[PDB]
Amino acid sequence: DYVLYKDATKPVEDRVADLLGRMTLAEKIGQMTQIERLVATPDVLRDNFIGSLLSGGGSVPRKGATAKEWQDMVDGFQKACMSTRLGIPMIYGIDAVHGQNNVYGATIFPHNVGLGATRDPYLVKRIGEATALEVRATGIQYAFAPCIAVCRDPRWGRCYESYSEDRRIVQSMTELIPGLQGDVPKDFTSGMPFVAGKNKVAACAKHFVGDGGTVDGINENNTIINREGLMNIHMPAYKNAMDKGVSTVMISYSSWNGVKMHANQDLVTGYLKDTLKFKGFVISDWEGIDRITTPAGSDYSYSVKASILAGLDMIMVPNKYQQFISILTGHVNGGVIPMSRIDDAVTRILRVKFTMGLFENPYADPAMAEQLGKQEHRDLAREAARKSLVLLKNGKTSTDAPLLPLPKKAPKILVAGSHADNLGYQCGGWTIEHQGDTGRTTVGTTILEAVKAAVDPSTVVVFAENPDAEFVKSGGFSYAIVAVGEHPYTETKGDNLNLTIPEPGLSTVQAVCGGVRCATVLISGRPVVVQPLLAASDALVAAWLPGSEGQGVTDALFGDFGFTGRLPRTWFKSVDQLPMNVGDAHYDPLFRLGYGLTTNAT
Ligand SMILES: OC[C@H]1O[C@@H](S[C@H]2[C@H](O)[C@@H](O)[C@H](O)O[C@@H]2CO)[C@H](O)[C@@H](O)[C@@H]1O
Ligand SMILES: *[C@@H]1O[C@H](CO)[C@@H](O)[C@H](O)[C@H]1NC(C)=O
Ligand SMILES: *[C@@H]1O[C@H](CO)[C@@H](O)[C@H](O)[C@H]1NC(C)=O
Repeated sequence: DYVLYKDATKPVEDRVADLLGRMTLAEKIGQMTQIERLVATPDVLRDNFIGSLLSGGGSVPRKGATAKEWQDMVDGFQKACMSTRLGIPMIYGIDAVHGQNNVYGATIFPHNVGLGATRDPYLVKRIGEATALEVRATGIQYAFAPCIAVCRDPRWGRCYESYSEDRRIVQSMTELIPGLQGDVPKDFTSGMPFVAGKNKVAACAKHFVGDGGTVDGINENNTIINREGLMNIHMPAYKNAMDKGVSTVMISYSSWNGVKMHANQDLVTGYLKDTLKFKGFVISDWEGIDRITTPAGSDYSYSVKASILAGLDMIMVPNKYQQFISILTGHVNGGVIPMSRIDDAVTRILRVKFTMGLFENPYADPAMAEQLGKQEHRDLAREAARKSLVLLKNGKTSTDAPLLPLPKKAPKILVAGSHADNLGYQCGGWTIEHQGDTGRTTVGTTILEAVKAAVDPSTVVVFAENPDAEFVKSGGFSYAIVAVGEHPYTETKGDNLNLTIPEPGLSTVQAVCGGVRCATVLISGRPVVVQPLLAASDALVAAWLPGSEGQGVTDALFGDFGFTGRLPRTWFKSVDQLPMNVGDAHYDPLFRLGYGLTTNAT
């Protein structure tokens, strides 16, 4: 009664081949199918031999669910998968892209653009490590990260998900990979997948390739660039990812010179698989195959053909699984897609699952639940937040006393602005909901809360969200901290051609700073029109989207640590200059890439 694929002491490739040779076509196509938890049930999983589940943004068992609730849900689905004839465990994926960010009480780290500002790849490794633990806390084994897009135009709604417009910084930050997955062995062959075991997660280098190079930063659009520029800007960090054993790669919705990435055999099979020697699995984006056609979904039969022939291995359906499986079965049955292509896809998927230990530990560890939101991880997020901050101005004239660092002891201070006491705004997109949200959406510390935690007990702190000029002038304030910026956004909703922050933002800054010396904290996912904010402000800090730990902001305001962040993108003078990147011929920045003022700790 011995079955070699079930023997944990056997080599991964032997186990993969042993299982593959036993599988029916239905079982094989099943492995290639990923479905939303929203459409999953025990019978669906079992009857269609489903390979994977995901949560999209905001796809949660309920609002406020505990780590245990998540474990029980994942285990519930796994039990059904394990009960099939062959007992192949599913892999469960989620967007844990700045912590385990769909989950209430999870540590929320700074978004990627802020992390680029740190120039600290080891910090990003440690964030990978902590994120893996908080993902495993919820029973999930797979994170759709890192986004290694090189955003070349801040008008893109996902520019905050890119570490930098400079591929060299993005390359350096692929250290997230061995954080999430564990360090690869001494001997390791570049392109093989790796996950250390049950305390780590499979990672996903996304979105292949040129997602950050689209025309006018239009999300999912066309990236017009010759092969030399594709390979010089958008590709390099994928080779770093191969070298670190990234387990999966997700394909972009975007096109390269008119060709849909989800139909690009030359790049997916010819380049990623056959040239970079990637041996993990390739996954679609969410209805990415549907969007090959215009309109999307208008020829699903072609979507399946073109994508699977291009070399994709697993399809993030995520809803219409019966139609996907029916169509792909018909294609194989009619010889339109050869069995060799199906077998390659399934070999890859199994290779990842076996390598990562999923056949040995298919179920959640309840002892891991307490990892969620752990104070050690929050302390790391607080460090990352502080290191991400870029000091742009610290005095209106070169002769003024520097405003920062501010004194913790003062009779009375003002904290103001739409973003001073709003946890959701300081986290941005991909936090609790897909688009992010407003207000107190999870566990954390706002800027107001952090100021109150920081200051001397004799310092009276007044909050006013949008005070008028008289209020400020009459208040007897020593100084003000005023926080304003962008609202949360994700993907296409963030595409923005004007890059001006919503009012009241500027008007509040002008009222506050007109009455008392002020430090302006600008929360944004990218550079935004800033000359008016600068003109009003004594000091101005680009804080990006710093996450749940607002104390990282006050650690630098009040001088516990000096400012060290440096712009990881160009700051433009006007959006009519765009695209404008470091190294261009017409480079006329307000602040060049690398710019950042410093302070010393007090
Ligand atoms: O979340 C999986 C995958 O999503 C796409 S965008 C995705 C949202 O989570 C989904 O819930 C919503 O209804 O559709 C959108 C796309 O329209 C994303 O590109 C990728 O990074 C992410 O891993
Ligand atoms: C780019 O966006 C335009 C709308 O501006 C749309 O008509 C076109 O289909 C898009 N192109 C691609 C390749 O996605
Ligand atoms: C700028 O564009 C955004 C997002 O596309 C829009 O919501 C906002 O109203 C615009 N701002 C201005 C000044 O037109």
